[PDB]
Order: sequence, then structure tokens, then C-alpha cells
Amino acid sequence: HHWGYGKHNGPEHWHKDFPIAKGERQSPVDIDTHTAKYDPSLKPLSVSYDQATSLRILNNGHAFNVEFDDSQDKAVLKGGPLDGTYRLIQFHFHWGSLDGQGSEHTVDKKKYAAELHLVHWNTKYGDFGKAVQQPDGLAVLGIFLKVGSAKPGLQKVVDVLDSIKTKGKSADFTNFDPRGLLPESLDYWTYPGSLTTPPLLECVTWIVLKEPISVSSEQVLKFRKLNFNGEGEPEELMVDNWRPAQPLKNRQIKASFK
Ligand SMILES: CN(C)c1ccc(S(=O)(=O)N[N+](=O)[O-])cc1
Ligand SMILES: CN(C)c1ccc(S(=O)(=O)N[N+](=O)[O-])cc1
Ligand SMILES: [Zn+2]
Repeated sequence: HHWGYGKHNGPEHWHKDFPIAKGERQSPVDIDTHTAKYDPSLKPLSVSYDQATSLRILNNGHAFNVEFDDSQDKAVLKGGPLDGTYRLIQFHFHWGSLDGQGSEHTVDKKKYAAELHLVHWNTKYGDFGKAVQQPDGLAVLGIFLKVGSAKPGLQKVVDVLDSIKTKGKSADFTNFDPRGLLPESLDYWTYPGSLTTPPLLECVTWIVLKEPISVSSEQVLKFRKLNFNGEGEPEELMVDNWRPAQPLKNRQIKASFK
């Protein structure tokens, strides 16, 4: 009886196995754009993805992860609210059963069709498993998806999904350039939070871009053909794999932009 996104194992149940679900710095949150304050002492983000080395794509039964070689500073996030160097390890998405839901963060209560998470770990902690035990261990760059024009840089991901339909399937996924998933502007909101899936560790500096990317209805429809189940088991479409907004508690959301 493991955690998931059903009625009987979804977000409202996670606190039983993971009591930090009710903690002081949980994610996602609603971003109230009129309450977020411009912080002129933030810097610009530095997203350095030119030497990124993608390796594999995995259906883990909750989402799919595009995994990177993180054994050197090949693809790193720095600047903005961050001190030091954060190495890209994987990205994944959260998405809905229909276009009006799917994002984890919300903006003035607006839900986007999906949300991309580029996960990075603080190299001062040496490995990812050590980093998740630290309050400044991870930096997640979150990017909203809206349905409209196709995103050309997403299509290589879309087309490999047929090969990883079910939980536990992987495929080689080399030479994928995550720069093709970025919007034009790097304006962002930032706040201290958590993983949005169990174990819900409070180790993340969230950096949520203001500008969504556009993907086509056909692209998101292909996400919705994935399965939560394993091969040879009854089909459960991988949709609505998002955690709703959590209480902001004693946090401030800061804006990089006026
Ligand atoms: C040789 N064939 C049949 C083949 C090759 C690649 C693809 S793909 O769309 O890049 N990947 N995929 O499906 O998972 C599909 C079919
Ligand atoms: C420790 N790793 C596995 C990890 C960290 C953070 C995330 S997330 O971007 O907060 N989304 N999510 O939790 O579902 C995902 C994975
Ligand atoms: Zn995520």
C-alpha cells in the first residue's frame, strides 16, 4: 500500500508515512503575485547547460525522469538566491488529466497544464543523498507549461515515451539539450520549500520562472498515455501526478523582477 496519486494513496494520505507532510516549509505553494516582493539583492540566475550529458529516461511509476551525468560540474545552476554551485541530476514533469490542472505551484490560484522540475544538488555536500539531508541541499528550477504552440525542444522527450510506457521501464536518452525547455526570460520567484513527493524533505530552494513555456495539445496528450502501473498490470493512466498547494506558514516569496 505505497504512496501515489489515487483516492486511497494520494497527497491527503502521505502524512501517515511521512509526517513532515504537515511541516513548516512544504511545497508546492500558491504564489500570490501581489504579496511577493521584489528583492533587489537577489542576482540573475546563471543556468549553464551547454555541457549537459543526458543519459537515460526512466518511468518510475510516479513520473518520468530524464537523468544526467552529475559526476562532474557539466550542467550547473548558480546565482539568484543560491550560494555555491548546484549540479543538474534530472528533470521531470507533473501534469494533469485536462489542460486546466497539472501544475504543483499556482500563480494567483491559477493552475497550469503541467510543471517542469529541473533538480540540482549543492556540490558542497558531495552527493545527492547527502544533499537531501540539508536545508540548502537542492535547487529546483520550476517552469510552467501552458497548451498552445508546440515546444520543439520537447518533442524528443515526447517521442521516446512509447518505449517507457510502464513503471520500471527505461530507455537510453543521450544528447538531449535541456536548454530547449527554457522560456526566454529567467525572471523568477523564490522561496524555501521541500520535495513535492515522499519523502517530502525540506531541502529545496525553489526557483519558479514567471514565464511559462508553450507546448501543444498533442505533446501533453502523449504524457497522458503513460502508465502508473507496471507491464502486464491493469492500465492506470499516469495523469494528475501533482501535489496541491501547501500552507505558506512563516515564509516569504521573493521576486527577481520589479
Ligand atoms: C526503429 N523504430 C521503429 C523506432 C525508432 C525510434 C523511435 S522513437 O520514437 O524515437 N522512440 N520510441 O519510440 O520510444 C520509434 C521507432
Ligand atoms: C530527491 N529527488 C529524487 C527529488 C527532489 C526533488 C523533486 S521535486 O522537483 O520537488 N518534485 N517532486 O518531488 O516530485 C524530485 C525529486
Ligand atoms: Zn517534481
